[PDB]
Amino acid sequence: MKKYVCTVCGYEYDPAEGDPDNGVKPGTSFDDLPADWVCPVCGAPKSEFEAA
Ligand SMILES: [Zn+2]
Repeated sequence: MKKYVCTVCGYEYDPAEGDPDNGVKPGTSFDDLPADWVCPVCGAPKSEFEAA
């Protein structure tokens, strides 16, 4: 149950509701997220996502 925020745009990701805008299920945590995931804002790796 950890949230993160992009360090490029400044958008926060809510794994609680998932990202259906991309096709991600509402039951997928950040650790569950895919390895080919990218910010829904720009499209950067988790390497750009830190802990809120
Ligand atoms: Zn971003």
